[PDB]
Amino acid sequence: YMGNPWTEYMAKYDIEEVHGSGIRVDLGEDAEVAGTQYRLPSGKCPVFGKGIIIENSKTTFLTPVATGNQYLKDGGFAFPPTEPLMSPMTLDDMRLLYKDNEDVKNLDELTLCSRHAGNMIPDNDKNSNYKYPAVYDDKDKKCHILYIAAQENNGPRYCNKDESKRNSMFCFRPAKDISFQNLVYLSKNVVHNWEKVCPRKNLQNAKFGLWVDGNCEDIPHVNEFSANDLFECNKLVFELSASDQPKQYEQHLTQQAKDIGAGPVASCFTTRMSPPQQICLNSVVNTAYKSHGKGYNWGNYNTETQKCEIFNVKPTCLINDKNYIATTALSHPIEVEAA
Repeated sequence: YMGNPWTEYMAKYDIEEVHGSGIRVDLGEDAEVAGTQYRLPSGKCPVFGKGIIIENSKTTFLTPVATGNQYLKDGGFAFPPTEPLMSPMTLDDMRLLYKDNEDVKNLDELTLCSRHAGNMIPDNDKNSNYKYPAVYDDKDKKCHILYIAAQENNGPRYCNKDESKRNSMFCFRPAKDISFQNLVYLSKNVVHNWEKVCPRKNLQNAKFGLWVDGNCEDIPHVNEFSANDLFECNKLVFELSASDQPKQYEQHLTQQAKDIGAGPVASCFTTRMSPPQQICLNSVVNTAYKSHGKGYNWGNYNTETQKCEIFNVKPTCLINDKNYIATTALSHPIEVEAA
C-alpha cells in the first residue's frame, strides 16, 4: 500500500491534531471581554465522562451557580435560570429553539449543545469571542451551559475546604468518576463530525503500537501502573493527560484566578445567532500554560495482569491481543467495542 495501512483508522488518536488542547484541564485559548483577557476551553473533541468534583460539598457541579443572596457553596457551576430560558435545555427544546436556523437545527446533539452554549455574548462587549463551555448529559438528553469555565482550583490561599465557610471560594477538580459517566464535557470548538474524527469507545482485544518497517511494534516506552479494571486505567490516563492548568501558584489572588480560568461577570447577554435578542439572568451571580494537546493521553490496559500502560507518543497502528483494551483520556471510561 506504499504507506501505513492503519492511517485512516488511527487519525482519531492523533490527539494533538484532532483535539489540540488540554484534556484533564482545557484552557487552550484566550478571549477578550471589554479589554480584559480570559482563558477558556478550546478542545475540538468531546471529553466523555468528565465532570468537576466540588470538594466537601453534596452539591453537584451541574447545579446552577449561586445567585441573589445564596451562599457560594450552595451552588454549582452551571448557568442559572435566564429570561428567556437557556439552560438547562433538553435536546428537543434546543431543536425547537433553533428550528429557523438552517445551519444549526439538525446538528448532532453534542455539537448542538456546544453551539447553544456558544450563543450568548456577555453584553459588556458585543464583539466578544468569549464562548461558554457546556456539559451534555447523555442519559437525560439535556444540555447544561457552564457559567464557570474554570476546572481546577486548590491551595488554602485560593479556596477554602471548610464546610462552615459557606461563602468562601470552593476547591474543585476535574475527574472521571462513575457519577459522571453519562456526561460529556464540551468546549466551544467541538467539531460537528466528532463522531468520525474523535475517540469515544475503548477498543477491545487491541493495543496501541507504532508502525515500523511494515509492522506494528510495541510502543517503545510505556509506564506500567496497577489498575484493577479498565475504568481505573481510564482514570489514571485522564489524570496524567494533557493539561492546561498551571503547575505552580501565583502569589496574587487575581493572577491565580485568571490562570485557572476565572471568567467575565455578566448578568445580561445578547445572541450570536439571529434573531438579535437580550437574555438576562433571573438573579445576578454571587460576587464571591497551554499543552496544545501534548501529554500522556493514551493507555494500553492489560486485563490479564491488571496493568495500565500509559504513554505520551501518538500511536500509529493496532496490535491484536486478546489481553488488551486500548483507551485514551478522551474516551468513555466504560464503553467498549471490538477492533
